[PDB]
Amino acid sequence: HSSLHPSIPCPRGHGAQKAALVLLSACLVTLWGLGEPPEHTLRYLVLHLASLQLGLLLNGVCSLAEELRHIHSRYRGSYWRTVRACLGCPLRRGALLLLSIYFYYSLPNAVGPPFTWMLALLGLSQALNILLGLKGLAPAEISAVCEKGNFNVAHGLAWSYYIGYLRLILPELQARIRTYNQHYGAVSQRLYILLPLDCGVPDNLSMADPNIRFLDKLPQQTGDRAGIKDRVYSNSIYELLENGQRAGTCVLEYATPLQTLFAMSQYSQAGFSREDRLEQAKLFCRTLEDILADAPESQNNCRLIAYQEPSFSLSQEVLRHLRQ
Amino acid sequence: HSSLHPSIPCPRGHGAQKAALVLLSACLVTLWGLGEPPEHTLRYLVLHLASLQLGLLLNGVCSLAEELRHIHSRYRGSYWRTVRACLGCPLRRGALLLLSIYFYYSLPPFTWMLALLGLSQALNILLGLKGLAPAEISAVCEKGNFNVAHGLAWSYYIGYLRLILPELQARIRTYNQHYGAVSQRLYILLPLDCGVPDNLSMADPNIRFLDKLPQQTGDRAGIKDRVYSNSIYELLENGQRAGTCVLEYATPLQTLFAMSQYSQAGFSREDRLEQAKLFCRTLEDILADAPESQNNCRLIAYQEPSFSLSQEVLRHLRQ
Amino acid sequence: HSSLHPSIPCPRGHGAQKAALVLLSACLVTLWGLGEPPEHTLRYLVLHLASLQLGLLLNGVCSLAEELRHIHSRYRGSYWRTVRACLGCPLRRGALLLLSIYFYYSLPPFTWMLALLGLSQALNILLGLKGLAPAEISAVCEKGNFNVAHGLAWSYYIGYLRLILPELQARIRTYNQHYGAVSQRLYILLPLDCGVPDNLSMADPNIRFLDKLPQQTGDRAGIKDRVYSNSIYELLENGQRAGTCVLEYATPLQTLFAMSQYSQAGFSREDRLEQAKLFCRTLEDILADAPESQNNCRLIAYQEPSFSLSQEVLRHLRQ
Amino acid sequence: HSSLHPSIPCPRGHGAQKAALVLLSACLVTLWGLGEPPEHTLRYLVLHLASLQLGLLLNGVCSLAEELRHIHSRYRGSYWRTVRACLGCPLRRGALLLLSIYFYYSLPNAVGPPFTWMLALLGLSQALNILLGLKGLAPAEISAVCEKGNFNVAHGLAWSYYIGYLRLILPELQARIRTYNQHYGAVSQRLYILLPLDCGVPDNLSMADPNIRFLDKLPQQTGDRAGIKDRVYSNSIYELLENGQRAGTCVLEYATPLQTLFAMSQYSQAGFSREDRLEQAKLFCRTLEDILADAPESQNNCRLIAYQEPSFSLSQEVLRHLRQ
Ligand SMILES: Nc1nc(=O)c2ncn([C@@H]3O[C@@H]4COP(=O)(O)O[C@H]5[C@@H](O)[C@H](n6cnc7c(N)ncnc76)O[C@@H]5COP(=O)(O)O[C@@H]3[C@@H]4O)c2[nH]1
Ligand SMILES: Nc1nc(=O)c2ncn([C@@H]3O[C@@H]4COP(=O)(O)O[C@H]5[C@@H](O)[C@H](n6cnc7c(N)ncnc76)O[C@@H]5COP(=O)(O)O[C@@H]3[C@@H]4O)c2[nH]1
Ligand SMILES: CC1(C)C(=O)N(Cc2c(F)cccc2Cl)c2cc(C(=O)NCc3c(F)cc(F)cc3F)ccc21
Ligand SMILES: CC1(C)C(=O)N(Cc2c(F)cccc2Cl)c2cc(C(=O)NCc3c(F)cc(F)cc3F)ccc21
Repeated sequence: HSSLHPSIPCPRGHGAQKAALVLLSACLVTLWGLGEPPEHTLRYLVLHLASLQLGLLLNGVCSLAEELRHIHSRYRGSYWRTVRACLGCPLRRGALLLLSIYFYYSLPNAVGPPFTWMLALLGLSQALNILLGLKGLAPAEISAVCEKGNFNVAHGLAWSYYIGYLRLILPELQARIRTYNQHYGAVSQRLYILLPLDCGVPDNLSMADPNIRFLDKLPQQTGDRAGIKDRVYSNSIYELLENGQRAGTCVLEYATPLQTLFAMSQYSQAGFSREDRLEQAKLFCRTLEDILADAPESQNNCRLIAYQEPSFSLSQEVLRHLRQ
Repeated sequence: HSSLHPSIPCPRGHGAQKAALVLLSACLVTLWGLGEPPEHTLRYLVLHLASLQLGLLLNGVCSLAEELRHIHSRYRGSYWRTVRACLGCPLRRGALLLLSIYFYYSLPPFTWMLALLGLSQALNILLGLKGLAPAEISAVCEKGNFNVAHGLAWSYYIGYLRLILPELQARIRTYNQHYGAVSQRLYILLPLDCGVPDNLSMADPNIRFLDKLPQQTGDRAGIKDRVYSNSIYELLENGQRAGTCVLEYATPLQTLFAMSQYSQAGFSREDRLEQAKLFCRTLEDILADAPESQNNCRLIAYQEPSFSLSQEVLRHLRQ
Repeated sequence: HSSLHPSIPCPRGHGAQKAALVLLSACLVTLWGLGEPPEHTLRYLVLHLASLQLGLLLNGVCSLAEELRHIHSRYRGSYWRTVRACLGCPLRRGALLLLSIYFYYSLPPFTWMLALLGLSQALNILLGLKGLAPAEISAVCEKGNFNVAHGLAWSYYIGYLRLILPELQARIRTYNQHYGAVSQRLYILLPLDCGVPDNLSMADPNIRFLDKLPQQTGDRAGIKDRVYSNSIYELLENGQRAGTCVLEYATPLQTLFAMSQYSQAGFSREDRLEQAKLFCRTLEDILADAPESQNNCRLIAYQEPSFSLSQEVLRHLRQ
Repeated sequence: HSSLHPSIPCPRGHGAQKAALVLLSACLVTLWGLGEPPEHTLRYLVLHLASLQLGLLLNGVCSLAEELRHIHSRYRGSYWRTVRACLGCPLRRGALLLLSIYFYYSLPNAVGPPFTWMLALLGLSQALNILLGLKGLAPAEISAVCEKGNFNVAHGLAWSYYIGYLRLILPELQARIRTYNQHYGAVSQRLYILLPLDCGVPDNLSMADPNIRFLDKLPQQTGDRAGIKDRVYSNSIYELLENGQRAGTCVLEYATPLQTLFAMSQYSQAGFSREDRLEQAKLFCRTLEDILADAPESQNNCRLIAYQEPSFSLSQEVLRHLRQ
């Protein structure tokens, strides 16, 4: 399960396969109840699968017509890769196509046209589906494909955040805090990152909640990156107020990628909607949590805070997590 | 068409529509040639569409059985939103379902056919007969912007370029007055191989550090005194300083390479290259439409086949 | 049974044979109960075996068509070796093939049956119907030692332990005479989580460096003056030095973790844990049978559930 | 292809699938030629596949009988994981089993016993195969599975060599060579590793070939590893002799994992044969080449030498590679 926030979706499971198994069992029971020639059941099932395979072949050919224009750039200028991407596994698909053709051209069929007439009708139906866009994928299927294939912006944002910022500072954060304390308050030993699922992320944190105010600045860290010599990473130690008293101080910061998502939502070229913004923010939080859990650099040296504004007091949540 | 590099794919067009039109024309021609009664053809076609619609309904039912668990988390506890996301539009889908059922029952067993169709759909779901080809996945991702490079490019624009391009001219003027005439453009390298070495000098001995710029300071994401820096490098030729300009390596390419190396990312090298190309293309587009950019930044893209980065940078510098 | 840790799998036994015996007994019982003529049962069984043999022959033929390309590289250009590696034993396999063909032709079409069997075998090869379950793969790998942990464990024994254990007593005696009474055993930590932090102190604040040992020198693999070192750490308890011993982290565990992180390795976390357990088990076995080891090394294995490494090490130290 | 040595096997391709496709086409052509009731072809094909699926079920049950003893340790003490590992994808396999049972119990069959009698005979055959070991995997299939699944010792040895030795020294090798040259011969700028496929690997390199003799020693490198503080990595600069003249000098070393493989071959508990030694050595060379090709640390800073003794002069090969 997920511990950051009850509103964070867990990874999709295998409920669809369970429902499919139940449906198959029910269909088999129904066919048994009907008590008609069983051979016909298998024959027509095979014919239907063959028709679907031929339709997939036609759709793949139509898609390949477009994909060929991009052979040189996208597909390394090789026709074999183009065919593989348009039709999948060439050999498996070819074997299935040959079986479908043979069975349909050979097996007697009472429901369905002969081979040539059936092929014409199938091509007609596939062309109509392509032209009218009648063949579309539901949002749930698209989301499942994206998550399974990791085709979501949040994945890239989280990996960028881990590889560009955390992976560098986190090992040296203990040393920097030690130096700051030895030279001078009694700050915590972990980095606290706030993850507003609403992606508000005000630039001036004190504006978000008066109870949090700036205290001091950690020593800067310098490192060479992307040709930019002496690139500087800096933190900011804040002080948390309870009834006007300094309850605790921590190295606190927000997640810039949430600002990026919010800005993308504001713009129009991005094609980014607010609902997509929320979904990608939740996915970003989940992915970052997983990466830090599996990461070696972060060994109880960083903590993440996730909250959703509904009455609301950021300072109270931060203090609650600190006192643990 | 993109002028950055010939190896940059262009946005997908409508060749599929043209192929569909050709297929439809040929299909109508052959249907005319066969000479069978039109009524039988219409019956067969409408029944085929009805069967497809019922299969889609069953697939949506299974997806609903799956998504009811995450109703609260992802769909905000609203059943109607879940149904919409699973089966599509409830209204149109239900109307098509009723029409399909009526046509199936009216036109000439019945229950056995429905059971067989459900069994076939279940087999498709379980064994994955009706998978999605990589081309279709790529088209869907590009159309819906369900890519990785899109987010990285917009992060780069909104975190770095949008916050230093306006002040880059002022910084360069300050450096020039304080002092080696550097150009007034930011040159960003876009290696499609996603190498991105930590130092230009190692990448090309013909390039070396010249001097930094006045660091820019700004508050960002609860971090005080966030500092953006740069590094004027000197471009050489035959040992003589040919020119100087601000040089950059697109860090998101570093991120893509690191994701490729790591197993937990689920990122392959082919995906790395494709997403790098997509990042370059979308960055070019956004900068072309950017208001902040007023021809104060130049995008340089190159691929290692031998290559001389200094020569390419100088060539872009002369123009 | 392995005494290192309860979470260490024991070598696979012969439960499959017992299950097969029970199944055979039940099958004979039901065959007796059915009462059908024995001759028909024999015919059916022998024809089934013949069909299986022909399927294996066809699979071997396809594998031969595949391996003829690598005949020169892997099989030294010998066709007979390739055939043996593909179809198994040519002599026995050919004899069984002839027997199967004769029985198929003699006992009561014929060519159609052979074509159908070939088609079924081709479908199995293409769509992968007859895949190998993970348990069978693991059993084959363990029986044939086609594992990763085996090589790492033997490398550790043959590169480090076999070259320092004989001289460890001398090194410890030299350190003691030069000077904090360190024990005369090498304590190797075996974290099944494959963490292996670079420093013990970070792993456990209750452990800190005490002193090095006299470096051992030897020539290895064309490298002169290869140096093996150690580091006596001090074990604490309530702030007082409870004991001292030479402490080690099994580097092969570091290698397994790194392989898990990297994508190019094709290594998953479950495989990482299983191979770590296998490495610990095989290391225990080889040391138990090692001539060089004369109870001068102790293997400590632990798993993080809270855990106090210092307490576990001290517990193993008292005994 | 492979460039280290023509005797290095390339990764296995998809020739088996091509042969299977050809076989399927030939079988379909034969069935067409026979011209008997096509329905029977499909019916008996389905029956045969169902029988195979039931046999796989029985074999998986027999294997599970043993695997259950290891549930707590190997399989995290969960029965579901045990069943998954014994039978594969539980839902897919269950659906196939249900289809097989239904079709066999329903479809009329002229060749083959009724459902119960057939099940008895199938269990008998599977039990006989298990008891007698008649069901075995050919060496080629085992090698393909191992390479595809990366279940070979050479994989681990190569990854250990890269992660423990190369990944550390290679970035600092240029600096060490620069310091050695500035303080004092004109050594090369790359590390040369020798990979004897025969795994001879003499400890004293000068013994291998007189023309190679020791010259000097590079500065030592120190780093903390596995709790061993100040662990030392050292190299050895040699001088290559042509006609008694110092043709060239290089930072040369052998691959210790080849020594490990040779020693494992010598022992008996290892269960390691000489042919397996050769195969794993070649696989180690190939894997290390791939890793270094994809590795960022090695940027034309290391070179590998592969040779096979058949007349033979190591110095000549090393010089030939150096002068490139
Ligand atoms: N709080 C905070 N303090 C920092 O010093 C810092 N440096 C990076 N980050 C954030 O971690 C992630 C890793 O950065 P990346 O290298 O991938 O690309 C960066 C980088 O290419 C560029 N950039 C941002 N800050 C600098 C900088 N100081 N110097 C050069 N380039 C910079 O613009 C991209 C995106 O910046 P942000 O989207 O605002 O947040 C980044 C980023 O999300 C920081 N976050
Ligand atoms: N030529 C050479 N010079 C070195 O300094 C060196 N250090 C390692 N290696 C080789 O690279 C690989 C990486 O070593 P790993 O850490 O995985 O396990 C090592 C390590 O756990 C241990 N070991 C070997 N040398 C030392 C050492 N000097 N200190 C501590 N442990 C050592 O024994 C294991 C295998 O040693 P080798 O099988 O002889 O060759 C190694 C290894 O194949 C070296 N090779
Ligand atoms: C599962 C079952 C029994 C079923 O419900 N249908 C729906 C259906 C029709 F689609 C067509 C007529 C009746 C029914 Cl009832 C079906 C179809 C076939 C088949 O052979 N389809 C080829 C095919 C067509 F039939 C028409 C077409 F325009 C193109 C095309 F390619 C096999 C089994 C079934
Ligand atoms: C491809 C084709 C036509 C074929 O060549 N055989 C070989 C064969 C026999 F195996 C058995 C008899 C004749 C032939 Cl000819 C076959 C078998 C079946 C079948 O139903 N097998 C179940 C089954 C058995 F038959 C016997 C048994 F001991 C156990 C068992 F589980 C279906 C199709 C075929």
